[PDB]
Amino acid sequence: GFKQDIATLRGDLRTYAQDIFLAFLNKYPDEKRNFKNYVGKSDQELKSMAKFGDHTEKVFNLMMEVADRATDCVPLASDASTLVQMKQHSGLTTGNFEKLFVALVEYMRASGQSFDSQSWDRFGKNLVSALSSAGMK
Ligand code: HEM
Ligand SMILES: Cc1ccc(O)cc1
Repeated sequence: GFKQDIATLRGDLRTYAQDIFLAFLNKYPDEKRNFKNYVGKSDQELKSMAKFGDHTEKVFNLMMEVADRATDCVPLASDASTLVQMKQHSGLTTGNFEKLFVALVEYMRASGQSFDSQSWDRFGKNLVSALSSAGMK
């Protein structure tokens, strides 16, 4: 289930992180409004950009930590407040996070692997509820 999915994603995190984030940017092209350096670049070109690989993996690194600390797919309030208060997130609303978790769950449901797609769906909704509670618009 959810806990095994964290271990599976962590066992190949750079490539899962990049392919899920590319799924998100391709599904929601207007979301490049917060990613000006990613515009006018194919999937392969983005993969060759040092900060694309590094930033994307660091994001999924912390995402996996937030999931690991969660209970029944409900993140800690402290993790939610970190995500609201990060200066890198100053621009964001909960909608940005919903769209990311929509792309993550579609990625898992298209995988041949037995991802607990439903647990990840609840996690993204629970995370959006916690982000809202912690003061994200
Ligand atoms: C659970 C979800 C998320 C986690 C755990 C997370 C975590 C992080 C982390 C660790 C960084 C620092 C990266 C670095 O400096 O190497 C970061 C930066 C950033 N995050 Fe998030 N993030 C999440 C969701 C989002 C979403 C949905 C958006 C926008 C749609 C977003 C936009 C950004 C931006 C714009 C930066 C800074 C620019 C960049 O690193 O390219 N984040 N985030
Ligand atoms: C979600 C994300 C991915 C990459 C990045 O550079 C910033 C944010």
